[PDB]
Amino acid sequence: SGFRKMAFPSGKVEGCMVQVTCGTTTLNGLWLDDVVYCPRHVICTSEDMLNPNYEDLLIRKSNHNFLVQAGNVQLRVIGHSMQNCVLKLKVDTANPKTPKYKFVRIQPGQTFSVLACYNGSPSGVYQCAMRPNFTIKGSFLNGSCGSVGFNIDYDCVSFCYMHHMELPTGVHAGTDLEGNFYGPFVDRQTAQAAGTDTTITVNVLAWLYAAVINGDRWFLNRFTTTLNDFNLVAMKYNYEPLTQDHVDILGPLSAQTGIAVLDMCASLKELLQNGMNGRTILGSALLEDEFTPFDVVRQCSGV
Amino acid sequence: SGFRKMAFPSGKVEGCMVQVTCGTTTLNGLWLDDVVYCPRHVICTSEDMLNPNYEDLLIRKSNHNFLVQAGNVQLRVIGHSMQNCVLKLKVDTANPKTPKYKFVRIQPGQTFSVLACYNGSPSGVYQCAMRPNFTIKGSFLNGSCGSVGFNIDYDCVSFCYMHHMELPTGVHAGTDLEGNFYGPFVDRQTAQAAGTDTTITVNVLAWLYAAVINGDRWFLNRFTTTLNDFNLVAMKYNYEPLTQDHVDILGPLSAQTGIAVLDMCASLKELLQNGMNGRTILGSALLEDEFTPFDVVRQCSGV
Ligand SMILES: *C(=O)[C@H](C[C@@H]1CCNC1=O)NC(=O)[C@H](CC1CCCCC1)NC(=O)c1cc2ccccc2[nH]1
Ligand SMILES: *C(=O)[C@H](C[C@@H]1CCNC1=O)NC(=O)[C@H](CC1CCCCC1)NC(=O)c1cc2ccccc2[nH]1
Repeated sequence: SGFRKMAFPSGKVEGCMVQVTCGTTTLNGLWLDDVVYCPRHVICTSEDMLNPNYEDLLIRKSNHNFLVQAGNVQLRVIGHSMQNCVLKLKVDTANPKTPKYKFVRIQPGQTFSVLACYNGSPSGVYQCAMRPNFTIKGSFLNGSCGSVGFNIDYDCVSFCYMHHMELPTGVHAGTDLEGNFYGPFVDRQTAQAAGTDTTITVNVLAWLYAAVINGDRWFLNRFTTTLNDFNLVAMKYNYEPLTQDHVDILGPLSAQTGIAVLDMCASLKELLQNGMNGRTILGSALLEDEFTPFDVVRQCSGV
Repeated sequence: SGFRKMAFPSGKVEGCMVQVTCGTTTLNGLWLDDVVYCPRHVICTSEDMLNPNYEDLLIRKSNHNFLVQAGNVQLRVIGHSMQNCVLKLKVDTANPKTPKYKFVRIQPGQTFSVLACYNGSPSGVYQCAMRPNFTIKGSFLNGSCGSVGFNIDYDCVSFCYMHHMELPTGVHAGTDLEGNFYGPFVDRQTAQAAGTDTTITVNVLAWLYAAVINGDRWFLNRFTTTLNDFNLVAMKYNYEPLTQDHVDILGPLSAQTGIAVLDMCASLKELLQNGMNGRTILGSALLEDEFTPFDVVRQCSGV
């Protein structure tokens, strides 16, 4: 038993990471096949950081300035190209450790593993979620850009996020591996705000089901509620409105435990209005919303 | 910025994991060089689980029953041997992906990464700490035994823990890679208790320093305290007594922030006696004790 924040094994991604340098700037890139992907903001210098014209910055630039290193090994950049907010540096040697992979766009509420890298080398791996405001709550320092988020299905590595910047509130923003940013954000040194910090209700409910699977059941009430009565209260606590589709996703968890979805909703209604009272749930004193229904089932039953 | 539970990259360990089967029982093993290490409890059958005599169980056993599989590949067991509570199955083919590694015994309070595996295949990676009661607070299901905990220093993988069992309170117990258990625990289906759940004060203090490095400073008081006054209060909250050696380990964190150790102690004294008040620190509503001083420095500054 037990339940913890669990990331996917980082081995398949570790061999795909490289250091990219374009003059003074140094960050990380993804070497899949003969291409190295990295944030286009590599080509920006102190002078042109507020409102950069990347087109113009590249019309001055050549694929001779960009330096890539796979370890103390160096690959040869042979042909660059900007795609949205990503750079695609064609290299001479194809990555021998390129895994079965696919690029996918995740939606708000979904979770992914992040491999934090600096200078091309891995620092660590952690579980993350795409917040409703399209930011992610991560741990990234300078030199972290280029680091990737991913999910692993069987043999396929599904790349979904590349780190680009930190917003003023300490949250982080980035793009998918095709160069399109998540949310309204953009790669310029403007002050872009995150918005309201909404809680993912379907995730909280799933983590409550994990609690019950793991023996924690003090929060369970004999009460029940309606979709609507719940949403009328949850909305003042900045909770994501629950829908009929979320109820269905919770279908399997409701039956494995015997606890109806609207029953948990009533139990959550009371934790929100009356609190936790210093009591703990799965070692947490707050309502965790970074577990998807599918994260619960995999950790509580199999690989 | 940010601060999250971060594990070490799992790549170096993933290639060392194998499935071990001895009749009906199936678990995981570690294939380092030409040896495969696994818990000796592999040789136990329903009948002999309460008080097993492993010596006698082996005098009946042969290295022809034990089946190891590296993926859908099968290695050949050529010579077994029991070492403490571990089995050492000599195999014909040496692991080509065997990394620079060393076996080390960690002490209470120190942290390590766990790679949860089932049937030889990785499920996920998470950060753990050796609790004061010599148990670890993990997520392990049936078929998880053999999974390893580790720390990575530069190029060396330091293996420190192999999973063996779950105590009645949901906590987990295991040995080091030489076969010696952590704590008083033993490999038999007896009810062994964990003891008091002590909080690692030096770790909590370190996580408070992380909070201040990351902008959270509401808990900071203008008060100060003495070692002793602190320990006289912390002892009723089942906190590990702080010592002069812990104060020195906190030396670097105290200076990077400007906040003296006994100042944090006073700030912690008030959080323990007066509470958190629903306020959050680094997204947590409880006092986290799974970060060592050295975990703070690495995540907040470099690889
Ligand atoms: C890349 O490695 C870093 C990662 C940051 C550093 C702190 N933690 C992180 O997540 N990214 C940056 O430093 C970007 C680089 C810019 C280059 C020009 C185009 C826009 C991105 N900068 C920011 O993340 C940035 C700029 C800025 C301005 C005002 C408030 C916040 C802010 N953040
Ligand atoms: C191995 O894969 C499992 C891992 C456990 C299953 C639940 N979560 C885990 O961490 N280990 C076991 O099932 C052990 C096997 C025994 C074989 C004979 C020698 C002792 C270990 N059993 C236990 O962990 C066990 C037995 C027991 C009896 C009473 C209370 C708790 C308890 N736990």
